[PDB]
Amino acid sequence: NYQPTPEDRFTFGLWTVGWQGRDPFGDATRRALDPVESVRRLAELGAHGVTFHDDDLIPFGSSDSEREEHVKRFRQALDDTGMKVPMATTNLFTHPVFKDGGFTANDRDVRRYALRKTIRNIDLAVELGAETYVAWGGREGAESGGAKDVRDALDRMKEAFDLLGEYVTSQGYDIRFAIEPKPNEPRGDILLPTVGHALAFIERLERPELYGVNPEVGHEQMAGLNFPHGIAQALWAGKLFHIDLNGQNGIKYDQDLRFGAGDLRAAFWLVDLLESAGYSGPRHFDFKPPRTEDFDGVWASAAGCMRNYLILKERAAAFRADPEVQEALRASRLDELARPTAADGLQALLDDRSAFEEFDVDAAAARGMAFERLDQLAMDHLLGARG
Amino acid sequence: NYQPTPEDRFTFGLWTVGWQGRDPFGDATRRALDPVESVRRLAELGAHGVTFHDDDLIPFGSSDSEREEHVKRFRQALDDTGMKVPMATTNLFTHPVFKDGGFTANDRDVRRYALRKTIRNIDLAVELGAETYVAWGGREGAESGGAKDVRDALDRMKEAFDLLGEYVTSQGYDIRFAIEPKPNEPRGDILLPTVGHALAFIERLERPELYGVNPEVGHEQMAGLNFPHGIAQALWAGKLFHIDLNGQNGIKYDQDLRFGAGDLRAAFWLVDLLESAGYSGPRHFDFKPPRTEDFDGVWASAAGCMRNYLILKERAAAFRADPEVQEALRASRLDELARPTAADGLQALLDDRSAFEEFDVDAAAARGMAFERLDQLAMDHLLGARG
Amino acid sequence: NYQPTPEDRFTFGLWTVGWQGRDPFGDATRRALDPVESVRRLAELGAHGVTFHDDDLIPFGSSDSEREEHVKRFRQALDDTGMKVPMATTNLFTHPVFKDGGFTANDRDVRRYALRKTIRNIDLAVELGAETYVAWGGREGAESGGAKDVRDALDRMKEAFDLLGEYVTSQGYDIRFAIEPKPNEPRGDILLPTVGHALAFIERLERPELYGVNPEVGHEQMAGLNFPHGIAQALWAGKLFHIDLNGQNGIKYDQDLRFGAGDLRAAFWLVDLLESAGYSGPRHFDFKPPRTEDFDGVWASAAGCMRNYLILKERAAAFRADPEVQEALRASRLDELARPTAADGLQALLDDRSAFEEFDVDAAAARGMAFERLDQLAMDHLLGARG
Amino acid sequence: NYQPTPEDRFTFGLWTVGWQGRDPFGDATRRALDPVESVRRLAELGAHGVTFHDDDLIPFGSSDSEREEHVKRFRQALDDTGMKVPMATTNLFTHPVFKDGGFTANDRDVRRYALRKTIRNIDLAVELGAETYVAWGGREGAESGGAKDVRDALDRMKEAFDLLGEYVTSQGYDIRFAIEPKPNEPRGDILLPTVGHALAFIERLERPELYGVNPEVGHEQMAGLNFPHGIAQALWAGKLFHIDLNGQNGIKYDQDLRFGAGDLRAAFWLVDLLESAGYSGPRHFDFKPPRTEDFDGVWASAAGCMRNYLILKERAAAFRADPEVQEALRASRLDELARPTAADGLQALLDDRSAFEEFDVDAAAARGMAFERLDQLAMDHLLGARG
Ligand SMILES: [Ca+2]
Ligand SMILES: [Ca+2]
Ligand SMILES: [Ca+2]
Ligand SMILES: [Ca+2]
Ligand SMILES: [Ca+2]
Ligand SMILES: [Ca+2]
Ligand SMILES: [Ca+2]
Ligand SMILES: [Ca+2]
Ligand SMILES: [Ca+2]
Ligand SMILES: [Ca+2]
Ligand SMILES: [Ca+2]
Ligand SMILES: [Ca+2]
Ligand SMILES: [Cl-]
Ligand SMILES: [Cl-]
Ligand SMILES: [Cl-]
Ligand SMILES: [Cl-]
Ligand SMILES: [Cl-]
Ligand SMILES: [Cl-]
Ligand SMILES: [Cl-]
Ligand SMILES: [Cl-]
Ligand SMILES: [Cl-]
Ligand SMILES: [Cl-]
Ligand SMILES: [Cl-]
Ligand SMILES: [Cl-]
Ligand SMILES: [Cl-]
Ligand SMILES: [Cl-]
Ligand SMILES: [Cl-]
Ligand SMILES: [Cl-]
Ligand SMILES: [Cl-]
Ligand SMILES: [Cl-]
Ligand SMILES: [Cl-]
Ligand SMILES: [Cl-]
Ligand SMILES: [Cl-]
Ligand SMILES: [Cl-]
Ligand SMILES: [Cl-]
Ligand SMILES: [Cl-]
Ligand SMILES: [Cl-]
Ligand SMILES: [Cl-]
Ligand SMILES: [Cl-]
Ligand SMILES: [Cl-]
Ligand SMILES: [Cl-]
Ligand SMILES: [Cl-]
Ligand SMILES: [Cl-]
Ligand SMILES: [Cl-]
Ligand SMILES: [Cl-]
Ligand SMILES: [Cl-]
Ligand SMILES: [Cl-]
Ligand SMILES: [Cl-]
Ligand SMILES: [Cl-]
Ligand SMILES: [Cl-]
Ligand SMILES: [Cl-]
Ligand SMILES: [Cl-]
Ligand SMILES: [Cl-]
Ligand SMILES: [Cl-]
Ligand SMILES: [Cl-]
Ligand SMILES: [Cl-]
Ligand SMILES: [Cl-]
Ligand SMILES: [Cl-]
Ligand SMILES: [Cl-]
Ligand SMILES: [Cl-]
Ligand SMILES: [Mn+2]
Ligand SMILES: [Mn+2]
Ligand SMILES: [Mn+2]
Ligand SMILES: [Mn+2]
Ligand SMILES: [Mn+2]
Ligand SMILES: [Mn+2]
Ligand SMILES: [Mn+2]
Ligand SMILES: [Mn+2]
Repeated sequence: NYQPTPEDRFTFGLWTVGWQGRDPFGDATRRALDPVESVRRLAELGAHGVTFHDDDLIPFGSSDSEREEHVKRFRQALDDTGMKVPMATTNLFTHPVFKDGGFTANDRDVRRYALRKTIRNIDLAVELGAETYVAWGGREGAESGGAKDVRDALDRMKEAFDLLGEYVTSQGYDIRFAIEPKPNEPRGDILLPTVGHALAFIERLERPELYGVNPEVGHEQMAGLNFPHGIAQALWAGKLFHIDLNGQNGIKYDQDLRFGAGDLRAAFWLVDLLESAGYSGPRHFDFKPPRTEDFDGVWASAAGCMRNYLILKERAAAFRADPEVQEALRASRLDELARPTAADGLQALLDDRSAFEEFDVDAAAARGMAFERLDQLAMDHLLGARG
Repeated sequence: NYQPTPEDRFTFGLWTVGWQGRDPFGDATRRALDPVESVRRLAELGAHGVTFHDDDLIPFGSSDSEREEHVKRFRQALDDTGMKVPMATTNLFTHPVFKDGGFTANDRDVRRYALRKTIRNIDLAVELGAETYVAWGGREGAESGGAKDVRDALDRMKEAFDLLGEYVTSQGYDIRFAIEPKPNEPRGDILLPTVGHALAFIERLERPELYGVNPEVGHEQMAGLNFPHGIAQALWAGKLFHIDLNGQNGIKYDQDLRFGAGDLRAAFWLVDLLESAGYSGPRHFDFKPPRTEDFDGVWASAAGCMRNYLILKERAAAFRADPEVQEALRASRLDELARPTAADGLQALLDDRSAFEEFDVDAAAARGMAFERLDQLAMDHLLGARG
Repeated sequence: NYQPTPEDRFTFGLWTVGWQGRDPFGDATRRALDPVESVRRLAELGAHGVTFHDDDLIPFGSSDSEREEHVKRFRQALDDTGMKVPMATTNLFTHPVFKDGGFTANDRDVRRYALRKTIRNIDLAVELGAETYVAWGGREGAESGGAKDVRDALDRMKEAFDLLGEYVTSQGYDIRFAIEPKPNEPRGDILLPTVGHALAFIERLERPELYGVNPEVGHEQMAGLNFPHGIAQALWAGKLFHIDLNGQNGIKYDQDLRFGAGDLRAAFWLVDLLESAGYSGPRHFDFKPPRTEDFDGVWASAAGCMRNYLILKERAAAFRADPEVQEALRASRLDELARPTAADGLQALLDDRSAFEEFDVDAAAARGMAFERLDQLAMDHLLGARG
Repeated sequence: NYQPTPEDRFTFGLWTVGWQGRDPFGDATRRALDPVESVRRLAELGAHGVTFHDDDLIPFGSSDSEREEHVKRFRQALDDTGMKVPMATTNLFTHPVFKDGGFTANDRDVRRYALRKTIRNIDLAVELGAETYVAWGGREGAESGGAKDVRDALDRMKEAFDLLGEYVTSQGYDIRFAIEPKPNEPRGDILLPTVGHALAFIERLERPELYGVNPEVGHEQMAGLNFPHGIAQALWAGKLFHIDLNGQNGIKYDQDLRFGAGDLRAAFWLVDLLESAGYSGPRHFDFKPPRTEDFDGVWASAAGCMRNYLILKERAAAFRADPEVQEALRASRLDELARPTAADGLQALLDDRSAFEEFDVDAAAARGMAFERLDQLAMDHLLGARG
């Protein structure tokens, strides 16, 4: 009955189930949650662990004594439940000081503060056992063209990530970074707007091996992109260090629906890919229970995230294992796609008259791809309609 | 009066002014143009040169004798006019054989044919003096999830680009490649959908120095992305080898409006950036005179491409040179954005109490960015409304 | 096994399965189909009937003798198979004469021709038994602001529809009109871009009772709108005279995927609504088998349209019939939504202190809507995962 | 120098310049403004007046004594400055009680409360001299399909608007209603998502003459629609009772940029249309000074709204008055578009062989529309580049 257990590696941000329901036009609809209660309730639902922004776990401006008490209580809840903390991150977007960015703020003093705030929380993340440190630069960008010279901003962004890499290397930490793209919101345009832009940026860092991406379903979908395709490119690059799962209904404000909502067929193809590729990282949900809901609805929404993942996992596995689907994949030449174009080499290709001079383009053109039959087998599997 | 001359490096594809006006629901509205007439008419408008797909210049399936005559006539028109050919490309999308791709077709024989067709035209491009060879893989992608394993497809795409790099190196050619992203159309989703994805992909090629991007205004805008931002990242990476200029009104079918149409403020910020950065490549238009137009409207539309570039160049230069704008840029701390965050180094940053322990976050937060005043100065400059 | 029969009222345009695969960048991939063969093959798949544009059935420019032979052969195929023709329409978009519109062309002579062409085909539609006459004004609109005064264009559009209403009334025909909205493509913006705009326009016609809408799934989705919501408003207005079913993956070019592809949850909620409302019209597919496919894939794609409708019908019916869902609907106050706000009347409402002075807004605010539990029951039903 | 005066009828919501800068991921960046200070500062900039939600002027939950003092101070500021209040509206979206809607909340008691809250503020609006009462039902809609039966919701929405019409008629008030569409945000989909849907809905109300639309630039643009086209349809229907002016960069979250920002050419064509049509209502700005700004930037942003309107007004007037543009409009047959298609009547059209039998479709098709020359004249006028 699609019941999650910790072995499924499902994780949730404190800020997800703890979202009080403030949106772009309305006040909170739910009380704040104590992180300890979220840990306990998520454990009861079969979660593996939780994640946090610094400021979710320790109220901004806490004294050292307050900070230690907040961490102590949280660690007791983790120990009580067996929950893990595989990932943490920094809040460089809520406080008004970050209104023009953290690492790419025009104000140099703000950039320095952003780095210090991040470094403090990296230490805590390591203490709590996190393997991955996410950076979502939600305030990095602009509403107008003159406000942000993007080459200068990318110089500053590279400088910041390089310094963080220097820091973790200097401390002997094993933690790695995962940069999270988003195309817009809260800035009119955000820097590193997609998986591609973040992958490209990482290749200019001094120690690129320390950085990957943390793609979020809804974020790539806010640019109308195909999330499974972007995940495939991240996997191809060896850079899928973490992932955020949720739902999004098209190009509009960031909805953060529970996973499986939004584009359900995209959710199916995503799970198919993660499972086929043997992705071994957390299945992390960055979602918002809608502000229509009370706390019972919060936990229902969270449970539904995990349930939908497990249903889609079953259906994708059944699809790939079905001999009729395997025959259809051959009919559509997916096997040929996985074979080298010219393992014979360039000169052999140039000398091969079957590749040009004597290639029957019309016969090749006439061969149907049989993709519709393949896709209706996929639909039948997804819907449990084989027959 | 914003009159273009060849020194402005404006170029046009044969397929642009030669577009007969077939769209997704209608037949041609204009006769085919002889490339020779397009060269002559573009030269008369002040163009610098022209570009071509193989199949624009030599009808598909031409005999060797026909091919030589087509090239001979074209070269006579170039010589007659002083027009150059700075870029050429391959048509790997029109012929039905490419219905599932060229370099990433599931059928291996089609992939081999795509490479042979490309190599043949690289030789011709070099003969005609082209410095850049564009590849727009418009058929690389999918309408459905099972049809295309994207990791396998990227393996094939890398194999193809690596072989082309091997080929140009083997012939001692100086030509470089420019990969053109597009998010969708004609495929439901296209591989390397944005500037970021193409930049990232290039970093996995064997000889990455031989490849850059050929971004198109409308294509990034079809993903709702900020084209000037993407161009800034391409410049930051040193990969803006070529550019396609046109207009697009938002997220919808690829309109290919004349440059300046569509998002006019984005056109202003693009020209500002290209000129500020000293981009030295062709200002190439990949546009379609709308099918409402007759041939007089074709040449009016082409002229308007160049006129709009020159108006925006004047206004951007005036903006940047205006002492009041320079003061506003300082007021908004664009100067600070261009200064290193921590040239003092990591340890100095960690030891700097002004960066954290004694940082007055509220005072920093209270400092307005003054971006609206800056942007209204930009608006006033664009519209010729200073005062 | 979700097998369609004619009693299901599934219909297809000749132009759908007959699409030769010309798209915005490529040549045909399939031969033209004889309408007679399409009728026979669709009947074999369990279709109820077919629809046509004038020019699909009778080649443009046919002599009277040719026209009679084309119609005679078609009527023999209908008689041979038991297929019906519930709807027909006019092609006012392919021929270059319609490059600026039919009914709202700037050229008056073109507007008059568009009306004559339409009237000729209304007569034929009636002859063949059609109850509904669709008008999709794909060329009505503009790429630029000065080209089309939209108030004048709406005057001309109203004049045209009024004349068609006068014509059918004058002939005693029972046929009604269904106006099909689309937001863009092939024009940069199309007039009457959504279901709302078409409904509003109908209310200004002289005989509004003769006109409804023909909404298409993909078209409303090209504006990022919720298709089930638009269908509900059309039903609410009593104007759902016909519908086009297909799939669309977001805001981009008009894909015309087979029904069930694209937004699958939107397809589920659409079928739920059509069945709940007792929509009695044709379940018509306006789709394109992708140009990757050969003719076997054409018929597979067509079959899949009908199969997906029948699967979703089963799952929606199961959802609505499930006592646990009925309890959840009460928990979410869907029953209360269907009860009048103030059947007691305005004065009673003003005098009701429980509605304001003594309304406990905080207690009301605290009541969760329980929408996530309801939606996960819907997801479970769709996926066949109850348990 | 494009200086606004009250005669220009520029108005601003209290909530616009008073926006404290809370967005979907961040805390306030500016202190709350006293409405009295906003009235004074807007008057100094040349504004004509201000608008308000009930809860902007009187803090939610105010005692009668507090309410009277808030109104008294506001009326003194209006009297001190000569500012008017042409429009008011209700906040049916901020308070958590409205989390599932006001007029279409599933909870009947909430619907009744929404009406009482609205009626109370209609009385105040009339007291303060407002001619128009706006309703933006930002919470009316859904995130999931089962949560909202849209036919039932439209029944409730009609009931609510009918009761408000009954109320204003019963009091002898001259005020009229303006319904504001928005496609999404804060709900996943909002009911009456576009100008078309709102126009259509109004035609089912008991007293349709009392209701028009209040279209907002950014809202129609969030559906990728052409705002000038939608305004033309509203004008055509005689329903443009009020308008909200601002900017939006494409399909994404509601940006509420200052007017002129976003789609600048759409702003030009909008002003051209409002001025050509003789729209006589307020030029109201519903905008947000970006949260990057301090209060000096708030007033700069507000000033820029009015400045951009006045620049575009000048350029549109110059365009329409230019004899070369008038010649181009004739060349493009805009004059013919404004002439009846068939004032001769249906029978004359049927009998006119020049309309069909003897219509030279090829000669008509060959006639270019000359739209590109016309549009480049428009561009030249907008940019002050004639020559
Ligand atoms: Ca409860
Ligand atoms: Ca292999
Ligand atoms: Ca072979
Ligand atoms: Ca002409
Ligand atoms: Ca510097
Ligand atoms: Ca210092
Ligand atoms: Ca076959
Ligand atoms: Ca009832
Ligand atoms: Ca009661
Ligand atoms: Ca200041
Ligand atoms: Ca007239
Ligand atoms: Ca005449
Ligand atoms: Cl898992
Ligand atoms: Cl709050
Ligand atoms: Cl609360
Ligand atoms: Cl509580
Ligand atoms: Cl310093
Ligand atoms: Cl980069
Ligand atoms: Cl790396
Ligand atoms: Cl990986
Ligand atoms: Cl959903
Ligand atoms: Cl999909
Ligand atoms: Cl709830
Ligand atoms: Cl709640
Ligand atoms: Cl130039
Ligand atoms: Cl053609
Ligand atoms: Cl022709
Ligand atoms: Cl001709
Ligand atoms: Cl072989
Ligand atoms: Cl990559
Ligand atoms: Cl490189
Ligand atoms: Cl470069
Ligand atoms: Cl434009
Ligand atoms: Cl811009
Ligand atoms: Cl023309
Ligand atoms: Cl033409
Ligand atoms: Cl049915
Ligand atoms: Cl063809
Ligand atoms: Cl063929
Ligand atoms: Cl064949
Ligand atoms: Cl006449
Ligand atoms: Cl209307
Ligand atoms: Cl009616
Ligand atoms: Cl109906
Ligand atoms: Cl799909
Ligand atoms: Cl849905
Ligand atoms: Cl096939
Ligand atoms: Cl084929
Ligand atoms: Cl005005
Ligand atoms: Cl706040
Ligand atoms: Cl503050
Ligand atoms: Cl202050
Ligand atoms: Cl009651
Ligand atoms: Cl309606
Ligand atoms: Cl009315
Ligand atoms: Cl009006
Ligand atoms: Cl802007
Ligand atoms: Cl425009
Ligand atoms: Cl400021
Ligand atoms: Cl501020
Ligand atoms: Mn998100
Ligand atoms: Mn995230
Ligand atoms: Mn293009
Ligand atoms: Mn291009
Ligand atoms: Mn369509
Ligand atoms: Mn259709
Ligand atoms: Mn807005
Ligand atoms: Mn508004």
